[PDB]
Amino acid sequence: QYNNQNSFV
Ligand SMILES: C[As](C)(=O)[O-]
Ligand code: NA
Repeated sequence: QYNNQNSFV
């Protein structure tokens, strides 16, 4: 299973 959560703020 693959999860990549990115946040740029
Ligand atoms: C190798 As996969 C994208 O089925 O977790
Ligand atoms: Na997988």
